[PDB]
Amino acid sequence: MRSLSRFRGCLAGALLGDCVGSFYEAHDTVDLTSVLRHVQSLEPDPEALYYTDDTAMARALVQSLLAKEAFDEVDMAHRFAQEYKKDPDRGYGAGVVTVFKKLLNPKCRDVFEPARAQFNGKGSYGNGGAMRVAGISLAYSSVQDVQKFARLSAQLTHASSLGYNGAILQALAVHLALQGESSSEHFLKQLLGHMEDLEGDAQSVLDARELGMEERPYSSRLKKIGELLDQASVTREEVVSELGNGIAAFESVPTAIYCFLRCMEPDPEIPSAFNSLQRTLIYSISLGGDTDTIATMAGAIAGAYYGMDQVPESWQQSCEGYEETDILAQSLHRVFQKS
Ligand SMILES: [Cl-]
Ligand SMILES: [Cl-]
Ligand SMILES: [Mg+2]
Ligand SMILES: [Mg+2]
Repeated sequence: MRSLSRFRGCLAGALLGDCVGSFYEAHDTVDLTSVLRHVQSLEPDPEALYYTDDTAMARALVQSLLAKEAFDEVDMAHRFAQEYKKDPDRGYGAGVVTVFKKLLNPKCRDVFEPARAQFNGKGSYGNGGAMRVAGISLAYSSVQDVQKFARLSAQLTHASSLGYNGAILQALAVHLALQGESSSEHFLKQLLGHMEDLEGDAQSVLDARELGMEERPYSSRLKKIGELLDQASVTREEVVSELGNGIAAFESVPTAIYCFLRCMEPDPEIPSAFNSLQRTLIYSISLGGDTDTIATMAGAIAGAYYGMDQVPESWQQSCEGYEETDILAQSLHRVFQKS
């Protein structure tokens, strides 16, 4: 497949996981039969699913990139804040709303300060930075620029390293997925090398310690994903206890990556009619918790990896704004990748 199929697939896959996963957000347990019914209802017998904050912020990030043809912290912060002001009921978390209201003050002449000040100066470690980050890996082909701008774009709302590191992980995952076919072992080793480095910085260690976490939450979960991929059967309870299904970035980003790697292979519980990308989204949603956001992040990776040949027209056409999403993906490819 061509890179353009991957760009289009990446943003469609993210759009799908948000649209489809929104119905189940903050549900502790999800019935898999309910999820199969929900997705099957997208291919009925001869209204759109609305997207949430994940997509709204992913759109803004992409649009900022395209408008300035580069990362531009001021532009992007203003587009996040204005998108919120215009449509605040898309399902934003309460934490990030506080940052938007501050970014909205005309005295605000440092757009990183609201995020940096949050939680008594420790910053948010939620996955709102990672939920939106995929486009950075479509704008920036080098791994050094992916980590740099994933970090920066995250820090506009999520200043804890526990937050921005999740964003970097997610973007790296997307980056690597664009290189296409990989063993799950090679994909992880690559991610691991970057995170073990990043989690050694002082701020990373200090932020973990402060949370009492015996540290390297990302590296230790990447190591666990490999362990889980080698096990005959792994239950949802096991995934949830080991990796997580929560709003904290370290409880969702590794989990997203697991859903992507695990769903390369057939699942007896998911009908054989569904392809790898569809299985990925079904399975991620089926874990419960932060279903929209885990599924949007698994969807970005899967979409980049498998490309449009696995994005079902029936499902894509069910999502709000799919044609606009597709135009922005084409535009990213034209502007950043072509030359
Ligand atoms: Cl294409
Ligand atoms: Cl540091
Ligand atoms: Mg959402
Ligand atoms: Mg969510």
